[PDB]
Amino acid sequence: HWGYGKHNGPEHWHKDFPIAKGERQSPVDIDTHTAKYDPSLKPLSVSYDQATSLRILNNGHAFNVEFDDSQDKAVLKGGPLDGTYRLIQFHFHWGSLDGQGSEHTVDKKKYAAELHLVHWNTKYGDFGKAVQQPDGLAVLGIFLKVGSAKPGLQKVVDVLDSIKTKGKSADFTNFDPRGLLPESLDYWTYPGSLTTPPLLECVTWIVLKEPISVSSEQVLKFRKLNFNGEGEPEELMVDNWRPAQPLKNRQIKASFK
Ligand SMILES: COc1cc(/C=C/C(=O)O)ccc1O
Ligand SMILES: [Zn+2]
Repeated sequence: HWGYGKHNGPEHWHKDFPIAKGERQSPVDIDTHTAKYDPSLKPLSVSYDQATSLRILNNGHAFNVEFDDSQDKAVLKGGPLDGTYRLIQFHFHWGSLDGQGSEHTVDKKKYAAELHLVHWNTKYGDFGKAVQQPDGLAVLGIFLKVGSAKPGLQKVVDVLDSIKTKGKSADFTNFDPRGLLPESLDYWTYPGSLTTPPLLECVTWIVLKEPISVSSEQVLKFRKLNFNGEGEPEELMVDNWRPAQPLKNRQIKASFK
């Protein structure tokens, strides 16, 4: 099965998922001097006030905080998007060391981690249909750097002990994802893909320019999770990031000058 080890990591994924070498794969390096300001891009609308989180799950690759997406409760609109995209889950990618962990890079710079808030286009009715469409998903990507603690992350950090191993889940209601956002919603945007198999090319990426700061203790707690299941040899869940893929025939646009 695919993962992030030497024998099943990103360089192997193309064998089961040939789209791994496709025309709009993610993540990418964001070359800030080549991205072009697009004054026709509108401000992002992040409407998370009615979000209903449900549960947190260690799926053996990351942990996912899942939301009720059966109504327009937490939605992303505006920016490069047409229509309304519902939040279904968020998850992170992180490193074994603070100098790596993010999937997107900025002028080749790697952040300690990267948060992905995954949303699907409501005109396709459900997430499974949306991932089959070129405009089916919108993923809001937010870089994490190590410095001061992020208070709105702490509730997440403190439940991780209860989902240490693959397949474990826990109730995670009443979590407010607004506490994970930076101050500015300035972003870069480009058409890309899921960054895990099946690597489907259905994502409008919206990557915020401003990172959030988390504490060393917070990220250290991420690194105590396990890729393995309970009663298996411990393999720490670290370095669960896919590296930058070729930009190919794509232009990254910036919402800001
Ligand atoms: C394919 O199943 C799923 C994939 C994702 C996200 C994947 C990614 O961001 O790479 C989220 C929910 C899913 O049910
Ligand atoms: Zn991701």
